[PDB]
Amino acid sequence: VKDTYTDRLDDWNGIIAGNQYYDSKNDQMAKLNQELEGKVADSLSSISSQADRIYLWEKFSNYKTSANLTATYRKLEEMAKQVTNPSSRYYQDETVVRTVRDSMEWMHKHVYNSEKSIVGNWWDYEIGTPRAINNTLSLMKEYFSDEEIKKYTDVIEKFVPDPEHFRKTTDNPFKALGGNLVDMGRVKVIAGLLRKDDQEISSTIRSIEQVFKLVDQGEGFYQDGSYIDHTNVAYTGAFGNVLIDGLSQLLPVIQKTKNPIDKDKMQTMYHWIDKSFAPLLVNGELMDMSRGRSISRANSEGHVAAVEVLRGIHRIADMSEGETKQRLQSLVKTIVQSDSYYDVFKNLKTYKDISLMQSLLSDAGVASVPRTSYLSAFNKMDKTAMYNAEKGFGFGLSLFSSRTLNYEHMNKENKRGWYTSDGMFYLYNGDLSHYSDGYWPTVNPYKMPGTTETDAKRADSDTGKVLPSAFVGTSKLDDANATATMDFTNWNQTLTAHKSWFMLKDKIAFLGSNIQNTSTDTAATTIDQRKLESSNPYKVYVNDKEASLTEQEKDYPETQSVFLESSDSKKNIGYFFFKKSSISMSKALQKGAWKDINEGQSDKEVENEFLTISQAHKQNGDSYGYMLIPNVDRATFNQMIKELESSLIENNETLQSVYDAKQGVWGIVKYDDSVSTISNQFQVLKRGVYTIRKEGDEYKIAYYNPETQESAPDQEVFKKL
Ligand SMILES: CC(=O)N[C@@H]1[C@@H](O[C@@H]2O[C@H](C(=O)O)[C@@H](O[C@@H]3O[C@H](CO)[C@@H](O)[C@H](O[C@@H]4O[C@H](C(=O)O)[C@@H](O[C@@H]5O[C@H](CO)[C@@H](O)[C@H](O[C@@H]6O[C@H](C(=O)O)[C@H](O)[C@H](O)[C@H]6O)[C@H]5NC(C)=O)[C@H](O)[C@H]4O)[C@H]3NC(C)=O)[C@H](O)[C@H]2O)[C@H](O)[C@@H](CO)O[C@H]1O
Repeated sequence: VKDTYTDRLDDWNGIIAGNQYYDSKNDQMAKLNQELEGKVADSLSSISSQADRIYLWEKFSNYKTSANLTATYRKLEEMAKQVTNPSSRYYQDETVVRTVRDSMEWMHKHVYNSEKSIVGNWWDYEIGTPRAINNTLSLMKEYFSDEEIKKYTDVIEKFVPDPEHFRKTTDNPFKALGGNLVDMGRVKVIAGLLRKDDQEISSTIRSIEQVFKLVDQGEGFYQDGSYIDHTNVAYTGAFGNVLIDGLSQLLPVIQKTKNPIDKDKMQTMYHWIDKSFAPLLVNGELMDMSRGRSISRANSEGHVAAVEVLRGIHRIADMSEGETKQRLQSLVKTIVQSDSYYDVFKNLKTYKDISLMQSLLSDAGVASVPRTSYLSAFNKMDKTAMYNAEKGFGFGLSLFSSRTLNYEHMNKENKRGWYTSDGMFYLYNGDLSHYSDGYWPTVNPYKMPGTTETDAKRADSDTGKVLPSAFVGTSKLDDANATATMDFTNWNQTLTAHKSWFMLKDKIAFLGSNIQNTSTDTAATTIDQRKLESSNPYKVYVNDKEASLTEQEKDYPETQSVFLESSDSKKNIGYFFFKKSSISMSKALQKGAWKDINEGQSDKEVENEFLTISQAHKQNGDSYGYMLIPNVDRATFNQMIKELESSLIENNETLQSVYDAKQGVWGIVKYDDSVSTISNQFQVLKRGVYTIRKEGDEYKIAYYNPETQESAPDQEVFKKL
């Protein structure tokens, strides 16, 4: 017979497989089931047989590569899903049942058991493999005896005995937090259920509860929405995904155990969704600046990664109720519906998830209204996300400081993300596929957009660094206006620049001063490197005069503006140079392979066309200043830049400021404590970042000191003249 433990595992199966929700007449479900049918068949026809072999599958033979461990167990899990799916051609198949039971025994005797030691990555020994095993056993529990289950999970207890720590069999174990902490639950809570071990369950759950705390230091979610992981990396979009994705699968089960989690304790979850996740999603795309090294993975481009968060959010809404359930549903609905590029079902991998998404999209009772404008200053992870609902464009500012790592290159992934945080900017417009379709393996890693750098060669073997300066941060006035700055110094301290950004509702001014180079390499700022669509060509205008770009760089001296004109106004990009400047442009096909940036990816060649614009800085004390104006047609652009003829208030080594006359808003960055009189109306007195709005004879002030990470009383930083 059985019990409440199996009852929980039954619940878990419906969440992880959802065989009980399958419907052959359901288009989406049938498609996933067909995908699983093909996998099992491939696995079944390639599995080695006769006289105990040296590998189950030739592709994952080398048992010294921990990867081959969980990839092998995942193949049995797939078999477990189909074998328990009444609509599968493998339903209760004697061969498939024996193959799983045999493969478990073989692997246990020769590759993964209690007498072994972590060989390769610990993750596979404590997370990857134990999960695949728990799932396989949970699904086929009616084919395995309890003795066999215990026997097969003992090794999991060996490698992961402590619900609070990972790598417990090593010399350098670590306290499980965030995503890892959630993975700890999918490992020990399930194993606990399978082993009918209450202690394991309660302790692991008690341990999981730690995930609900907001932090003000270290890894985790901060009150400002930032999410830090791997000590000091902005990671909402990769580890955050795993956290929400995994937690949402677990909660329903945990909540039905002897130790359910208090409602109040789970409160923060909605804080993550609203403050941390939502702002990073633009037209179904999860901003790459928050995905760490995941960006180097071919099967995880922006829209795909976003579904990871969305399915988690949807699962949460589903266990919620009333308003909370309602608004979360609308949130998922509208995001999914705004995505005209990626089919959300391509990354919904269980029948329950597919089913939930179908009823949501078809339920007219659930409002799907375009999201309104917002600007999130994630100062605790040095990132800034901006979105204009009226004009429909998104903007992401990627930086780092003494508090954060610039880029993550680990496990051979993201070998060339060197400059992706050196003041790199992201523009999300009509082209929802911009940062997809092989953008990453084809983008020139030496000219990330918005970054100022020398052309020195870089080594793939390099790893991240924190920034010398702490003067990096964003002062947000409201949902449409904010100012940011970065006291920049390049990787080898040969170049510096005071880089500042002024987000003014429907445009962003880029200012750079104090540019210095002590090296022999050339210094230049990449104004942009935009990925083109062969289907939607741009007509390039320089100073409102058609220009023909070539692979070979062309120089445009005395350039006052550049305009990228598409047939779709929502894909237009204009650049107004406050002062006539010398720039270079070129359009060229850029080839590459994912393997180039991620050892474990395919070496198949990829290619994309890119339009590159940059400004060389040949002298010390150089600078740049331009306004980025997207989503307006040519005639409107040409008109807008005439009005903007005097928006630049200043741009030197101590003061940088842009003024929006239409809005009555000022963006200001001060590098010293001198008294700065602005537009003869007011005086700003402290080193820091400001965003001020004049409303009549009144002034709205948004002041931020990025070093101390504090604001300050109005009279300390601002003086009305
Ligand atoms: C050098 C060193 O050791 N430094 C240490 C540092 O160690 C590093 O730690 C991290 C870390 O995780 O913290 C390690 O990072 C991870 O490495 C693995 C291995 O390469 C990556 O794969 C992983 O990226 C994630 O990988 C998953 C995976 O492939 O398993 C992705 O998985 C999918 O996620 C789904 C969401 O729930 C899940 O459902 C799915 O499984 C199926 O689910 C079904 C269902 O329920 O829906 C179903 O039914 C099924 O039965 C079930 O199989 C799961 N599987 C698949 C195949 O897709 C995940 O989406 C992806 O993001 C990577 N993590 C990240 C975030 O990138 C790193 O390798 C270690 O070296 C320590 O962490 C650090 C401590 O602070 O100290 C350093 O010194």
